[PDB]
Amino acid sequence: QTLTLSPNLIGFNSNEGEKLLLTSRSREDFFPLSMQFVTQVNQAYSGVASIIMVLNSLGINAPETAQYSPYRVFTQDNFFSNEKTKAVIAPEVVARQGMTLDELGRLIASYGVKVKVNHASDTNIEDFRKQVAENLKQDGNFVIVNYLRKEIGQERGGHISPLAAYNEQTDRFLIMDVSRYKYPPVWVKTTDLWKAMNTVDSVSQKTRGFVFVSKTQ
Amino acid sequence: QTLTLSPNLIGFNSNEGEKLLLTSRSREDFFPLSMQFVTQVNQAYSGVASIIMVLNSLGINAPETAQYSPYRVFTQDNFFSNEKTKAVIAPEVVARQGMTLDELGRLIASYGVKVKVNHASDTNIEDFRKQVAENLKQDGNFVIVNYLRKEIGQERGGHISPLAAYNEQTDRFLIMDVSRYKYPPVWVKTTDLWKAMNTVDSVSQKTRGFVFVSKTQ
Ligand SMILES: N[C@@H](CCC(=O)N[C@@H](CS)C(=O)NCC(=O)O)C(=O)O
Ligand SMILES: N[C@@H](CCC(=O)N[C@@H](CS)C(=O)NCC(=O)O)C(=O)O
Ligand SMILES: [Ca+2]
Ligand SMILES: [Ca+2]
Ligand SMILES: [Ca+2]
Ligand SMILES: [Ca+2]
Repeated sequence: QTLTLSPNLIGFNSNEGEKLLLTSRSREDFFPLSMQFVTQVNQAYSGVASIIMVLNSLGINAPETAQYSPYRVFTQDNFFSNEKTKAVIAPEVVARQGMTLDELGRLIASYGVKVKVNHASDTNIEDFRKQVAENLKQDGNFVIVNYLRKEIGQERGGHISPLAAYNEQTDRFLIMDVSRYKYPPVWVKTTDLWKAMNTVDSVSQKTRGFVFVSKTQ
Repeated sequence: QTLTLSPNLIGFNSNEGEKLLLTSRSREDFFPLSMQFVTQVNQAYSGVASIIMVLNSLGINAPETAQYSPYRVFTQDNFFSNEKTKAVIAPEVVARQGMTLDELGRLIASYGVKVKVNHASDTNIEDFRKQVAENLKQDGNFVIVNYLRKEIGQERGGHISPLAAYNEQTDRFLIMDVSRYKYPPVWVKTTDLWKAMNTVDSVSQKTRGFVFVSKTQ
């Protein structure tokens, strides 16, 4: 039960979508993110799924729980075991209204990793293409985006999901969509994704945007 | 945050493992499996995680539950919502002792899908390489392997995980290891994987092996 993609998007679930990855020259992040790819456990945890993909990909030290002990890994359930994390915003609130861009950043920063929040309002499409594309060539850092689905031709509201690769020939980014029951990963034209982050989240009264994540040293 | 690999195995989490994928001509399965890649929810559910990766990739009509409704998708928690699945072996039993190859086959078949169970004792490495390598070239069917982790230099017992791709130059198979907190995906020599399948499961007193899955056309 997958939803159908608007003509403007190229699904990863297609030959075209696979070739956009095999031809892309900015994709170093796809392999680790794919290894950690996860379904948001409820329809408002897209930010939590996205964070744990990134933190697990960065290999930073993970929570110690009964679940997988002795093994340690970020999961959507144990992400909030960090008291500074709940302090930002409680899990039962995220389970209702999700998380804003600034909150996403603080929730990542609660685990001591380096974050840079970019509101669409404080930048422009060129430095986003330039900077994001650069990140996608490098290990040890990642990109998460927060965007209004409606503006790239999907249903519907604000979403969060990491990016895995950029296709230089088509000017499209690959979104590793954590709503896996709903949409496959899609290749979205920078034009559409920009429009999509350049939207005001009523919750924050601030624009959506994108966040760079890396380790502090 | 995983265990270190034995030298005989090339992790997907390396340059070597990444290009073993890019230079394989038997990999059509990797893309849809990668999109469904999950962590087994407890340390005995590797069979259940493997099945749902395959059923979700096959676009088998999925359970209808509250969790993701209106969207329909296989999860480890809703796989046993089908009464004939539970009849094969109860979730509470799988959660303790996992599943044998034979039970793996019957659990898949309980969803009306076409399954061919191959115990190692009734075939041989050469027809395993040939038939799996060709399944990895075709859409609409998938391969799950059951194997003793020791025989490939991993810790430790019988495991289950789907196969994504076969790299002809090296004669290695990519295991999409659902124990994601413990090991990354690994490229394992065909000979090594045969050794591991050709072992007797004390639970079944039968050899381990591999399973082909497809839609009932
Ligand atoms: N207020 C943020 C919320 C971002 C967010 O967390 N969205 C959640 C729902 S509140 C999600 O998981 N959505 C899945 C989807 O859009 O399909 C926004 O509008 O951008
Ligand atoms: N009895 C089967 C069990 C296969 C199985 O279900 N393994 C479970 C444990 S009982 C598992 O999830 N193992 C994870 C791992 O070995 O990494 C065998 O030995 O092959
Ligand atoms: Ca790398
Ligand atoms: Ca990067
Ligand atoms: Ca295909
Ligand atoms: Ca196949």
